[PDB]
Amino acid sequence: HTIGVVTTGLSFYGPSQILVGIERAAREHGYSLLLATVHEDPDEVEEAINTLRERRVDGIIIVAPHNSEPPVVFLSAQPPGVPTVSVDQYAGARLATEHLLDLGHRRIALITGPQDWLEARERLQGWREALAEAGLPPPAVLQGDWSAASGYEAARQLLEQPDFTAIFAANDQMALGVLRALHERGLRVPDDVSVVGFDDIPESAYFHPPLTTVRQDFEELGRQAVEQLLEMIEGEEPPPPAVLPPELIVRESTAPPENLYFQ
Amino acid sequence: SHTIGVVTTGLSFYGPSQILVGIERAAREHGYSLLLATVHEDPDEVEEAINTLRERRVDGIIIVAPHNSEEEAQLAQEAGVPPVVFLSAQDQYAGARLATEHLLDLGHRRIALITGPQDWLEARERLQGWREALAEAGLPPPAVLQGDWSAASGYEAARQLLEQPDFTAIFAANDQMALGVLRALHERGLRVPDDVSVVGFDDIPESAYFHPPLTTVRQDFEELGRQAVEQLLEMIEGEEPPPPAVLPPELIVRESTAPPENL
Repeated sequence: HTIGVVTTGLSFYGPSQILVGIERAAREHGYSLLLATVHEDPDEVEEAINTLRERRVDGIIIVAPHNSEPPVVFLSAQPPGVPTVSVDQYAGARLATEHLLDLGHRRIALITGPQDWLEARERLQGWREALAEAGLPPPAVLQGDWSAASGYEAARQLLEQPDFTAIFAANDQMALGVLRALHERGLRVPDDVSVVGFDDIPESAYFHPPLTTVRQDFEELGRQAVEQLLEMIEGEEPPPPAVLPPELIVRESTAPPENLYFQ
Repeated sequence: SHTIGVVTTGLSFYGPSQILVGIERAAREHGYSLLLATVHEDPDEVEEAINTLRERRVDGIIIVAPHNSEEEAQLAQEAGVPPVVFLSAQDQYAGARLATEHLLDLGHRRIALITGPQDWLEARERLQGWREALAEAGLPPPAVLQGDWSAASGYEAARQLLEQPDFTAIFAANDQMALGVLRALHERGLRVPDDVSVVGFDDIPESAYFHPPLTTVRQDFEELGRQAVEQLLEMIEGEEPPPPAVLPPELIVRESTAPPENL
């Protein structure tokens, strides 16, 4: 029949790749997708679940962030009573900051998304604590809204006091903006400044230069959400809260801060 | 009931995503929910996408271009159960014509075209539009290759075109493909716009943060979606649609085009 999917705006490409993964596994089981989008209001998520239930939906998947206060499967970390399938956002942000630390970077600036995002502090903690174990004082942290515009605006703000050799952006779109700012001011990536992103949206392998980023397996995430929801539909206990490991994809946007041999 | 079905290209592609944003907003504001019928690789899926929306007793079907020009989309509109509204931007491709006139007025004579999948009638009609426009201007036929709207196919099509590097301008049917075009050229050591001019289509928010910033055709995708909902609702409830406020297509000139280096 139909699966209802609650998501943010389609301008966020990570979540958009989750919709592609949901659709592929749902189509494989004869299920259509019923789309409902929300915008920051926490009661919009609850109201969306109502409307989908009014429309005789067999199951609901919540891609949008919502701290939880037909069967339902959330795609973020919720209480253990709520069925979840999520990606370790803390681990992802550690692998990225530790990768930059391993290459010799010490001043790694962080550009996060909105801080109301439940796991945006889980990204901040992975970055801050990685610099903790390395015994380093925290560099600049700036705010974006998952858009390339804010990534560009955050990077030119960091460029006002250029005391950084790497930028970790909380998603690929913001990272694209970061690259734009650095290429405009004539700084080379990765020779002058390394950039690391989050999500592995298909476009990030074709940025200039190909972006090193933390891959959330959106396709597997959408697959596991449909599989858990389908078992609950056909009568089964909710499978345990599942957490997917993020992978760091190293491409061309990252290098040691200076040349290791010829300085 | 209280559900609108949409035959659409996949959410992986950001042109059709922007259109779906307007559809979902306008349908929710009128009490309807968006049910998805995604066409992936072949226009033969348009018939099956219509019957899948009919199987869920949807009140009305929106068929987004280029799927509306397919024969089984005309038949469903003639059947009228459930009512069917086409979404398209109606010479015939004024947006593309702006790209053509932009490249010609710069002096470009040898154009390379990276189109969408040629299986659709609109894609072949768009290709003929370029051919007729180039012939009327006294230009040789363009070099033509087929993408699949993804940045990968944009990158791969450009590399095959570069095996015959006689062109000075490339038009990419969407901005994602143009992103792969830029990377392929920068790998081959070609400068944009100095060696090769690149133009895209759809004004995706990331366009201004490509390297170089990408000249592109902006179409009012969101309003086109709202207008499709208000027209389908005239067929369902008899509700009078508001006055049409769709802005015409607009070429967004940036930094990706320049006169040909030849002369």
